[PDB]
Amino acid sequence: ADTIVAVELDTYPNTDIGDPSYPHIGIDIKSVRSKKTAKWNMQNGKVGTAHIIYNSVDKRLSAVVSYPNADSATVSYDVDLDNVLPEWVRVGLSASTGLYKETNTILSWSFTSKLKSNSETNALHFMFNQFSKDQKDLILQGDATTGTDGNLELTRVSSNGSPQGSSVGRALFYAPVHIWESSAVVASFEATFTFLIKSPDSHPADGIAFFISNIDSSIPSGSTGRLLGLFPDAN
Amino acid sequence: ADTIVAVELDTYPNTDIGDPSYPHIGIDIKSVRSKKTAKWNMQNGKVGTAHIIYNSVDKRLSAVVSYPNADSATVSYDVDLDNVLPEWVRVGLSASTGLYKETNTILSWSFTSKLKSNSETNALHFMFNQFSKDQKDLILQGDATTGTDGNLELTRVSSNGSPQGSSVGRALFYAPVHIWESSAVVASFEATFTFLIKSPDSHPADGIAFFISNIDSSIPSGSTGRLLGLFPDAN
Amino acid sequence: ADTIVAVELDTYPNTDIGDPSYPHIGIDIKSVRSKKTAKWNMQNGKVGTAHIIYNSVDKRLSAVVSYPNADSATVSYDVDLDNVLPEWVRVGLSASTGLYKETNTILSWSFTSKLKSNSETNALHFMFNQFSKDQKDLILQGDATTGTDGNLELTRVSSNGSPQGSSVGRALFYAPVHIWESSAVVASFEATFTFLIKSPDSHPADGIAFFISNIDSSIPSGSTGRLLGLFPDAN
Amino acid sequence: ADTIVAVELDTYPNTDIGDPSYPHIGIDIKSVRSKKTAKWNMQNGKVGTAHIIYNSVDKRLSAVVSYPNADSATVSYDVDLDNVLPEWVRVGLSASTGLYKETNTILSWSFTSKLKSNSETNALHFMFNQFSKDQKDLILQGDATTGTDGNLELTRVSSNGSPQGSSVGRALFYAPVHIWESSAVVASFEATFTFLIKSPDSHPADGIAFFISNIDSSIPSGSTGRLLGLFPDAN
Ligand SMILES: [Ca+2]
Ligand SMILES: [Ca+2]
Ligand SMILES: [Ca+2]
Ligand SMILES: [Ca+2]
Ligand SMILES: [Mn+2]
Ligand SMILES: [Mn+2]
Ligand SMILES: [Mn+2]
Ligand SMILES: [Mn+2]
Repeated sequence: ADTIVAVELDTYPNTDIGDPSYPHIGIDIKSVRSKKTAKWNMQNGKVGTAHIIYNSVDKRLSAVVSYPNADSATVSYDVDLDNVLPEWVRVGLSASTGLYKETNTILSWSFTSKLKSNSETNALHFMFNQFSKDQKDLILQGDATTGTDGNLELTRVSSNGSPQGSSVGRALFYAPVHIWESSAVVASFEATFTFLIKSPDSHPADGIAFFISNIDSSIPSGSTGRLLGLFPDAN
Repeated sequence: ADTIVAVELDTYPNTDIGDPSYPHIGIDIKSVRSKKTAKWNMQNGKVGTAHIIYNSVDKRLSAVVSYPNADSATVSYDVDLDNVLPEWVRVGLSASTGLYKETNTILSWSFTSKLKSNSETNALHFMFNQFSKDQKDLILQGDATTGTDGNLELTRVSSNGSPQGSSVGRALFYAPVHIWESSAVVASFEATFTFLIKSPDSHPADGIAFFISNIDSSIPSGSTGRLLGLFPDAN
Repeated sequence: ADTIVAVELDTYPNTDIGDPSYPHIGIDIKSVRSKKTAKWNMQNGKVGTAHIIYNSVDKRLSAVVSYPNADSATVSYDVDLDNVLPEWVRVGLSASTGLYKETNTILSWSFTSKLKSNSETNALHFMFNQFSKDQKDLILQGDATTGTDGNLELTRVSSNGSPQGSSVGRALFYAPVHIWESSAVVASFEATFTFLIKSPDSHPADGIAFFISNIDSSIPSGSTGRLLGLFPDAN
Repeated sequence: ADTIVAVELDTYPNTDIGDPSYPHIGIDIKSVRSKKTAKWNMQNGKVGTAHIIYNSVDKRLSAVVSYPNADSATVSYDVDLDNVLPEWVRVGLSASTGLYKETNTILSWSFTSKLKSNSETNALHFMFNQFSKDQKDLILQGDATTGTDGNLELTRVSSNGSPQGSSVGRALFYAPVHIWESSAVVASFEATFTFLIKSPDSHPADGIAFFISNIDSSIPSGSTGRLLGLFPDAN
């Protein structure tokens, strides 16, 4: 199966797989059962921003999520990603719905990785502030589409703009990303994305994640709903 | 056949296909017969740097090449690249040898493209200061290799470091690049590369080019030597 | 007197100093009498974006201005800025009102300059997306203030948000900028700013400019109104 | 007195002020007595590179120093810089000599700071790869000079290139830097510098530091030698 490191914006509390009893941000290392969570005061129908940062010296994966006019939520976990992920990865966004539903709309996405050797810099940077119908530098999986209102819709939305249940979709950047190299003295990455989660319901589900995977990662069988398009089971 | 826009560092004067009688830098629009050239005081065995710049407002493709302690050469050509190239391209480096030969060593390569809409920025940036044996974000073609002394060797070099004749090789960045979009008010790109051209001979050949192509571009049949791995003939 | 190169967003047609009979974008080289203009379909009360680009190889100063959902305006002028400006400059935003008035609100401002030598890069980059009451890396002149609603108000606005007539203000980045150096083979810069020009009147005035000056530039005596805080007279 | 946070490359072991018995890298928070050190296998006459990173989420100041063909040294310290430094700072390089001496030559220096609000980015970036005789965007203090061989010489060097004892010099970037803002959800910075420490002696002294200070910081009285141009005493 795939190797997954993700930051989840988990909109629906599944208390039998260890979610707390509230919407939360979480760090997921090879399991949907977050190694660390924080309470997230999710706002239905508001555009929010998530930031993810890591470096190989500190070996600490950190995330912050906010909305305009509101306090942030943050979570951190000590993990050496060179012990979890392979040397070459792909980076992506995932989202799902289940019997409860929401839009999983991405308005922008940026990513920077840097490898500094002892010679000196290798870097990759992309920024999307709008998505075209045919966005050739993204690999879309499952129900993900680009170009509606210039956005990335990770899960299915109707003609009328209503979100659909039982949906899963992902978008990965086309180029592999180099996160370890034998002469690297510092490796770092940052990601940002802006999202709009809207639901007609009092109980939206299931969430959006930023993830890093093996380069050939695909949507696991039956990873709708609580598994966020990332994991085949709740182990 | 492929669509090619390139900047050539042409080490060998082929006067029957319009080269001037000296090493030169040139702008190549769909032909090895440069639309514009300038004299280049090429230095055998010295590391040099080339810079390429363009934007959609000015519609002028410009290049500068230099060595430390020496004067630069520069060439410019007015061309609307949205009339020559498709909306999605790949970017790359090419080099060849013929019956005359040289190393076509790349020590670093960087590229930045920006699309500014009326909404606002879409960007791609990569930087390579060293190349690994298995450089998964490059597409190598022909004789190109990575990882010898951490460099990109575009054409064949022997165990002893001697350049081989009748060689052609290219490297393209893995992700397609978006150089036109319908809401773009400004599109721009810049490229830089550092190169080491060495020959045991008084007459090195054939040269290195930075190029932009259709995304599915491949080395044309019989494009060794004067055709620089870019063109199928000298039309 | 100061040396000024500017891009003007000129909201009020002063036909006796050569303005065309409509709001316009213009390139100003040492004179309020633009060397080049283009028609600008200015939108009272809409946030717009201006982009300015130049490089020393092409020697062409270009600008684009747009609003969301609208066509752009663009202007270009061939000028070697190394023949007009000194080696060290400051960069800034200016605005004025006269007997006719408008807000001259800046919501964001970014600037990048690069000097590439034959050795290789020297760079400066700043980005402001919000302005604090005490913004220590800006030099405010005249009526300019920071921190109201997190914006830069270049000209006077009342408690109620009404723009005031006979006002002039500028903001310059604190650090001098190096735009020529003797070993530079390419020098370039880009600027972006987002602005909100609002007036209760059918005839707003006078405009906003992005400018480059001698480092010790100050507001000329009596440069309210048609002189945009840039020039002492209409020569 | 000034407020100082620094990363020291300490070439001379002063064991009575807590230095270990070897050249070392250290994190200095308001004291020359490092809060944390690591062994540094300093190489007389070799160009080396230092990297410094921090962010407000992790609150961990980390540094790495290396030379080509050698293993790195690294040091980290948990510190909330918003509790140590004011909201506006200057950033700089310092160096000293005493009765033992060395060159304190800077070949390049780069710095990036980012403030991400809940609205979204404020950024400053500079890069120097060469220094001119009159480098107007640096504040030079004490014996520091620019433009000899295009380098920054932090301490005195003779006509012949011999380093002088009893010397102290600093260079600060001209613009103040904003490292805390009330709406910032993430603040980060990175610095890089390349240095050449050369001595005719078996015992070079005293070292180079990257530092962050109050904006009006100056060289303390009698801060030659072991105090690195940073501190007035060894408290
Ligand atoms: Ca859940
Ligand atoms: Ca030729
Ligand atoms: Ca006017
Ligand atoms: Ca010491
Ligand atoms: Mn969860
Ligand atoms: Mn030619
Ligand atoms: Mn005008
Ligand atoms: Mn020490």
